[PDB]
Amino acid sequence: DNKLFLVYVGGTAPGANIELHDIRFVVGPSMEETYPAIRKGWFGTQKGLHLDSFVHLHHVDGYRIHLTSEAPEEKRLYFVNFGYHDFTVVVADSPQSAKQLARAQFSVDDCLCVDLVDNHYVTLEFDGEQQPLVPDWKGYQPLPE
Amino acid sequence: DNKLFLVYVGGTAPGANIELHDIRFVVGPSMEETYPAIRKGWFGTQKGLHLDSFVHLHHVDGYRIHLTSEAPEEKRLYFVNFGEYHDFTVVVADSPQSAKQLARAQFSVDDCLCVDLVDNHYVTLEFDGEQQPLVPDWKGYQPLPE
Repeated sequence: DNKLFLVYVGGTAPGANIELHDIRFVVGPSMEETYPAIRKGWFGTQKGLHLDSFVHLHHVDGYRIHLTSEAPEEKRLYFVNFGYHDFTVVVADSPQSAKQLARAQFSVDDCLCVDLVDNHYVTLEFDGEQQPLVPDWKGYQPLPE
Repeated sequence: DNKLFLVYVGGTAPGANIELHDIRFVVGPSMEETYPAIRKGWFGTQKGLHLDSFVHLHHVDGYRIHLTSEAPEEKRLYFVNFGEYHDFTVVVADSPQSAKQLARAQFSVDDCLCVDLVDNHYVTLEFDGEQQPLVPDWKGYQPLPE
Protein backbone atom coordinates (compact mmCIF):
# COMPACT_ATOMS: atom_id res chain seq x y z
CA ASP A 1 0.00 0.00 0.00
CA ASN A 2 1.56 3.24 -1.26
CA LYS A 3 1.27 6.37 0.87
CA LEU A 4 1.63 10.08 0.10
CA PHE A 5 4.08 11.90 2.37
CA LEU A 6 4.58 15.62 2.74
CA VAL A 7 8.22 15.89 3.83
CA TYR A 8 10.08 18.92 5.22
CA VAL A 9 13.83 18.54 4.61
CA GLY A 10 16.93 20.55 5.42
CA GLY A 11 20.50 20.90 4.18
CA THR A 12 23.14 23.11 2.60
CA ALA A 13 23.47 24.45 -0.94
CA PRO A 14 26.47 25.98 -2.75
CA GLY A 15 26.53 29.74 -2.20
CA ALA A 16 24.30 29.72 0.88
CA ASN A 17 25.51 30.72 4.35
CA ILE A 18 22.78 28.98 6.34
CA GLU A 19 20.80 25.74 6.15
CA LEU A 20 17.95 25.78 3.65
CA HIS A 21 14.64 23.93 3.88
CA ASP A 22 12.21 22.58 1.29
CA ILE A 23 8.87 20.76 1.19
CA ARG A 24 8.74 17.59 -0.95
CA PHE A 25 5.88 15.31 -1.92
CA VAL A 26 6.89 11.66 -2.20
CA VAL A 27 5.09 8.30 -2.54
CA GLY A 28 6.08 4.93 -1.08
CA PRO A 29 4.93 2.08 1.22
CA SER A 30 7.05 3.57 4.03
CA MET A 31 9.24 6.62 4.68
CA GLU A 32 12.55 4.79 4.08
CA GLU A 33 11.47 3.71 0.61
CA THR A 34 10.92 7.38 -0.30
CA TYR A 35 14.58 8.26 0.48
CA PRO A 36 15.83 7.98 -3.16
CA ALA A 37 12.99 10.30 -4.26
CA ILE A 38 13.75 12.76 -1.42
CA ARG A 39 17.44 12.86 -2.44
CA LYS A 40 16.71 13.54 -6.11
CA GLY A 41 13.98 16.07 -5.26
CA TRP A 42 16.48 17.98 -3.09
CA PHE A 43 18.11 20.80 -5.06
CA GLY A 44 21.16 21.36 -2.87
CA THR A 45 24.17 19.47 -1.51
CA GLN A 46 23.46 15.80 -0.70
CA LYS A 47 25.98 15.49 2.13
CA GLY A 48 24.25 16.18 5.46
CA LEU A 49 20.71 16.13 4.06
CA HIS A 50 18.23 15.63 6.88
CA LEU A 51 14.56 15.08 7.51
CA ASP A 52 13.05 17.68 9.83
CA SER A 53 9.36 16.64 9.77
CA PHE A 54 6.82 14.73 7.72
CA VAL A 55 3.15 13.80 7.51
CA HIS A 56 1.40 10.89 5.81
CA LEU A 57 -1.39 12.77 3.95
CA HIS A 58 -4.56 10.72 3.50
CA HIS A 59 -7.28 13.39 3.76
CA VAL A 60 -7.67 17.04 2.77
CA ASP A 61 -10.92 19.11 3.11
CA GLY A 62 -13.14 16.02 3.37
CA TYR A 63 -11.43 14.26 0.45
CA ARG A 64 -9.68 10.88 0.70
CA ILE A 65 -6.50 10.72 -1.36
CA HIS A 66 -6.16 7.69 -3.66
CA LEU A 67 -3.00 6.64 -5.49
CA THR A 68 -2.99 4.60 -8.71
CA SER A 69 -0.43 3.75 -11.40
CA GLU A 70 -2.55 4.65 -14.46
CA ALA A 71 -5.58 7.02 -14.09
CA PRO A 72 -10.49 13.10 -16.20
CA GLU A 73 -10.72 14.76 -12.76
CA GLU A 74 -12.89 17.67 -11.59
CA LYS A 75 -10.99 18.72 -8.45
CA ARG A 76 -7.32 18.40 -7.52
CA LEU A 77 -4.85 18.66 -4.65
CA TYR A 78 -3.08 22.01 -4.40
CA PHE A 79 -0.11 22.93 -2.24
CA VAL A 80 0.06 26.66 -1.45
CA ASN A 81 3.21 28.38 -0.13
CA PHE A 82 2.92 31.75 1.62
CA GLY A 83 5.96 34.00 1.04
CA TYR A 84 3.04 23.91 9.75
CA HIS A 85 1.92 27.55 9.49
CA ASP A 86 3.50 29.17 6.40
CA PHE A 87 1.78 26.74 3.98
CA THR A 88 -1.38 24.70 3.43
CA VAL A 89 -2.88 21.98 1.22
CA VAL A 90 -6.37 22.51 -0.27
CA VAL A 91 -8.80 20.84 -2.67
CA ALA A 92 -9.88 23.04 -5.62
CA ASP A 93 -10.74 23.08 -9.35
CA SER A 94 -8.39 25.86 -10.51
CA PRO A 95 -5.02 27.31 -9.34
CA GLN A 96 -6.76 30.67 -8.76
CA SER A 97 -9.53 29.19 -6.57
CA ALA A 98 -6.83 27.26 -4.68
CA LYS A 99 -5.03 30.50 -3.76
CA GLN A 100 -8.29 32.16 -2.64
CA LEU A 101 -9.26 29.17 -0.46
CA ALA A 102 -5.77 29.31 1.05
CA ARG A 103 -6.19 33.01 1.92
CA ALA A 104 -9.51 32.32 3.67
CA GLN A 105 -8.08 29.69 6.06
CA PHE A 106 -6.19 32.23 8.23
CA SER A 107 -9.11 33.93 10.03
CA VAL A 108 0.71 37.35 -4.49
CA ASP A 109 1.43 33.70 -3.55
CA ASP A 110 2.69 30.57 -5.34
CA CYS A 111 0.97 27.19 -5.69
CA LEU A 112 1.80 23.69 -6.93
CA CYS A 113 -0.62 21.11 -8.34
CA VAL A 114 -0.09 17.76 -6.59
CA ASP A 115 -1.41 15.29 -9.17
CA LEU A 116 1.55 13.15 -10.25
CA VAL A 117 4.08 12.07 -7.61
CA ASP A 118 6.85 9.49 -8.20
CA ASN A 119 4.90 7.89 -11.10
CA HIS A 120 1.64 7.74 -9.10
CA TYR A 121 -1.55 9.67 -9.83
CA VAL A 122 -3.53 11.53 -7.17
CA THR A 123 -7.29 11.06 -7.29
CA LEU A 124 -9.73 12.39 -4.70
CA GLU A 125 -12.93 10.99 -3.15
CA PHE A 126 -15.33 12.88 -0.88
CA ASP A 127 -15.88 10.92 2.34
CA GLY A 128 -16.06 13.64 4.99
CA GLU A 129 -12.92 12.80 7.00
CA GLN A 130 -10.74 15.59 8.34
CA GLN A 131 -6.98 15.44 8.88
CA PRO A 132 -5.13 18.10 10.86
CA LEU A 133 -2.16 19.35 8.83
CA VAL A 134 0.45 18.65 11.55
CA PRO A 135 3.61 16.48 11.51
CA ASP A 136 3.40 12.79 12.39
CA TRP A 137 6.99 13.26 13.60
CA LYS A 138 9.41 16.15 14.03
CA GLY A 139 13.12 16.24 14.85
CA TYR A 140 16.42 15.72 13.09
CA GLN A 141 16.93 12.62 10.95
CA PRO A 142 19.89 12.48 8.52
CA LEU A 143 19.28 10.35 5.45
CA PRO A 144 21.76 7.45 4.84
CA GLU A 145 24.36 7.44 2.04
CA ASP B 1 31.29 55.88 6.55
CA ASN B 2 30.71 52.22 5.73
CA LYS B 3 28.34 50.04 7.72
CA LEU B 4 28.31 46.27 8.15
CA PHE B 5 24.82 44.91 7.57
CA LEU B 6 23.51 41.44 8.23
CA VAL B 7 20.58 40.91 5.85
CA TYR B 8 17.96 38.17 5.72
CA VAL B 9 16.85 37.70 2.13
CA GLY B 10 14.28 35.48 0.43
CA GLY B 11 13.41 34.14 -2.98
CA THR B 12 13.31 31.08 -5.19
CA ALA B 13 15.79 28.58 -6.65
CA PRO B 14 15.36 25.97 -9.44
CA GLY B 15 13.98 22.66 -8.20
CA ALA B 16 12.75 24.00 -4.86
CA ASN B 17 9.00 24.00 -4.15
CA ILE B 18 9.00 26.75 -1.52
CA GLU B 19 10.68 30.12 -1.00
CA LEU B 20 14.16 29.78 0.51
CA HIS B 21 16.05 32.17 2.78
CA ASP B 22 19.73 33.02 3.35
CA ILE B 23 21.74 35.39 5.57
CA ARG B 24 24.19 37.70 3.77
CA PHE B 25 26.86 40.04 5.14
CA VAL B 26 27.23 43.25 3.13
CA VAL B 27 29.09 46.57 3.45
CA GLY B 28 27.92 50.03 2.35
CA PRO B 29 27.19 53.66 3.42
CA SER B 30 23.47 52.91 3.17
CA MET B 31 21.18 49.90 2.84
CA GLU B 32 20.24 50.70 -0.81
CA GLU B 33 23.94 50.82 -1.72
CA THR B 34 24.33 47.16 -0.74
CA TYR B 35 21.72 45.95 -3.28
CA PRO B 36 24.28 44.90 -5.95
CA ALA B 37 26.17 42.88 -3.34
CA ILE B 38 22.95 41.28 -2.11
CA ARG B 39 21.92 40.34 -5.66
CA LYS B 40 25.35 38.85 -6.43
CA GLY B 41 25.52 37.00 -3.09
CA TRP B 42 22.06 35.42 -3.51
CA PHE B 43 22.58 31.78 -4.50
CA GLY B 44 19.20 31.30 -6.19
CA THR B 45 17.01 32.85 -8.88
CA GLN B 46 17.23 36.65 -9.23
CA LYS B 47 13.59 37.27 -10.18
CA GLY B 48 11.43 37.99 -7.13
CA LEU B 49 14.29 38.47 -4.67
CA HIS B 50 13.20 40.29 -1.53
CA LEU B 51 14.70 41.61 1.68
CA ASP B 52 12.96 40.34 4.84
CA SER B 53 15.01 41.68 7.75
CA PHE B 54 18.34 43.34 8.45
CA VAL B 55 20.51 44.75 11.22
CA HIS B 56 23.37 47.24 11.16
CA LEU B 57 26.01 45.33 13.12
CA HIS B 58 28.41 47.62 15.05
CA HIS B 59 29.17 45.73 18.27
CA VAL B 60 29.56 42.04 19.17
CA ASP B 61 30.51 40.72 22.67
CA GLY B 62 32.07 44.02 23.79
CA TYR B 63 33.96 44.55 20.52
CA ARG B 64 33.44 47.45 18.10
CA ILE B 65 33.50 46.60 14.39
CA HIS B 66 35.78 48.64 12.13
CA LEU B 67 35.81 48.52 8.34
CA THR B 68 38.96 49.33 6.34
CA SER B 69 40.20 49.05 2.75
CA GLU B 70 43.64 47.80 3.84
CA ALA B 71 44.78 45.09 6.28
CA PRO B 72 47.55 40.56 12.18
CA GLU B 73 44.33 40.00 14.16
CA GLU B 74 44.19 37.56 17.09
CA LYS B 75 40.38 37.62 17.47
CA ARG B 76 37.78 37.54 14.71
CA LEU B 77 34.09 37.81 13.95
CA TYR B 78 32.39 34.44 13.58
CA PHE B 79 28.90 33.71 12.30
CA VAL B 80 27.48 30.43 13.66
CA ASN B 81 24.56 28.61 12.01
CA PHE B 82 22.67 26.15 14.27
CA GLY B 83 21.38 22.83 12.91
CA GLU B 84 13.76 37.58 15.64
CA TYR B 85 17.14 35.88 15.18
CA HIS B 86 17.04 32.58 17.08
CA ASP B 87 18.49 30.02 14.64
CA PHE B 88 21.95 31.69 14.59
CA THR B 89 24.39 34.02 16.35
CA VAL B 90 27.52 36.13 15.82
CA VAL B 91 30.41 35.79 18.29
CA VAL B 92 34.01 36.97 18.72
CA ALA B 93 36.63 34.20 18.92
CA ASP B 94 40.22 33.28 18.01
CA SER B 95 39.46 29.92 16.37
CA PRO B 96 36.44 28.29 14.62
CA GLN B 97 36.53 25.62 17.37
CA SER B 98 36.13 28.11 20.25
CA ALA B 99 33.59 30.06 18.19
CA LYS B 100 31.30 27.01 18.10
CA GLN B 101 31.82 26.48 21.85
CA LEU B 102 30.87 30.08 22.79
CA ALA B 103 27.80 29.95 20.54
CA ARG B 104 26.52 26.77 22.23
CA ALA B 105 26.91 28.21 25.74
CA GLN B 106 24.76 31.33 25.24
CA PHE B 107 21.46 29.45 24.74
CA SER B 108 21.12 28.50 28.42
CA VAL B 109 27.29 19.37 14.74
CA ASP B 110 27.01 23.00 13.59
CA ASP B 111 28.59 25.20 10.90
CA CYS B 112 30.49 28.47 11.31
CA LEU B 113 31.84 31.20 9.02
CA CYS B 114 34.59 33.76 9.57
CA VAL B 115 33.48 37.31 8.76
CA ASP B 116 36.78 39.11 8.08
CA LEU B 117 36.48 40.18 4.45
CA VAL B 118 33.16 41.60 3.22
CA ASP B 119 32.71 43.42 -0.13
CA ASN B 120 36.45 44.31 -0.32
CA HIS B 121 36.42 45.66 3.24
CA TYR B 122 38.38 44.11 6.09
CA VAL B 123 36.71 43.57 9.46
CA THR B 124 38.79 44.53 12.50
CA LEU B 125 37.70 44.45 16.13
CA GLU B 126 38.31 46.82 19.06
CA PHE B 127 37.21 46.09 22.65
CA ASP B 128 35.17 48.95 24.15
CA GLY B 129 32.63 47.08 26.31
CA GLU B 130 29.53 48.15 24.36
CA GLN B 131 26.81 45.57 23.78
CA GLN B 132 24.30 45.31 20.93
CA PRO B 133 21.26 42.99 20.85
CA LEU B 134 21.28 40.79 17.75
CA VAL B 135 17.72 41.71 16.68
CA PRO B 136 16.42 43.31 13.45
CA ASP B 137 16.43 47.07 12.90
CA TRP B 138 13.59 46.38 10.46
CA LYS B 139 11.45 43.43 9.37
CA GLY B 140 8.94 43.11 6.53
CA TYR B 141 8.86 42.50 2.78
CA GLN B 142 10.97 44.64 0.46
CA PRO B 143 11.51 43.56 -3.18
CA LEU B 144 14.92 44.43 -4.55
CA PRO B 145 14.80 46.56 -7.75
CA GLU B 146 15.96 45.24 -11.15
